[PDB]
Amino acid sequence: STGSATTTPIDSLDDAYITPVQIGTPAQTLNLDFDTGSSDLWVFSSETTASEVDGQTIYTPSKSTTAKLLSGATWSISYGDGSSSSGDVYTDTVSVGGLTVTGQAVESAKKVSSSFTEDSTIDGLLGLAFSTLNTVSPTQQKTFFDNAKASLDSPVFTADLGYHAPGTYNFGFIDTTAYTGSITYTAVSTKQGFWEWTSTGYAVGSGTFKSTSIDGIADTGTTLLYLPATVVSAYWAQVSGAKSSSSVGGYVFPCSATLPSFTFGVGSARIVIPGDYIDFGPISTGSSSCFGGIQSSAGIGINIFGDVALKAAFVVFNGATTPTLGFASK
Repeated sequence: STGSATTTPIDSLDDAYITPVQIGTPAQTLNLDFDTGSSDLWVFSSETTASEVDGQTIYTPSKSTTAKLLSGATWSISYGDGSSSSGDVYTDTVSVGGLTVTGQAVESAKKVSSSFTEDSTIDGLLGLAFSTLNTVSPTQQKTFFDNAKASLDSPVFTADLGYHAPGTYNFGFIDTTAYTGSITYTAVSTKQGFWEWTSTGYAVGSGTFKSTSIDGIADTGTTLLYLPATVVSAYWAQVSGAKSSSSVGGYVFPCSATLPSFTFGVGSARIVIPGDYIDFGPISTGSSSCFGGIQSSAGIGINIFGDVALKAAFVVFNGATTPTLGFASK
């Protein structure tokens, strides 16, 4: 089997992407944030504290003939941005782009933090990291991908995120029309539960390539590109007037600037992030100070190849016995 679903930016900045997901019988379609940096499929629901729902579409298990309470199971998760959610668990039928999993753990939110409430366009998350990170207790549950894997034509999914435009998540096949050149595959460590890999280096604009190992995670659930402070400093030094602002919480730059591209290495291959991808606009409405899309990972504890990086590529998440990551230009 295979699946193929369109993923759409939630706003004009590509802050995140939502993908429609069918849950239950009859189908209830929710727009979820596919997140290769976590491993819980959780949704706004009929159980979510009413004051914490503001425009989201909710899952109502009582209206699904295939929903079953997973008795005793609870979940609780906190993300790198400080947001969180928690609740109980149902199993139900879940379909993504024509691909169907029966008995999928659907984690029903009783509580969500303000960040989730304030984002009316995101009805929940669908985790695509390794199942070892799943927070369901006392019985850890599998991701949608893990559950689907054996049924897939090939044990892979691919992320093809658009710049200011829709893109695609495919499951079970590699669309050879969706990228240019060849796919370069690179080793993955699952030791922390992430799609963790080592970039071979970087370049700033038309500058010379610096060979240096950068350990990081491929994370579709993170907006920006977070890299070591040395790297990020070298990038923003090429932008006149750019500076790190503790009051804003990162590098800002004059909105009148032209941003240089940023290149990262995948083995001997190179992925180029156009400068426009690194522009996240005025820090506040009407400001002439603009927020940068490349930020320091210092104090995160890990480097994150988030959407800014990943949307410049066609990315293969290979869940074979020995997982790997593939990157192609597009």
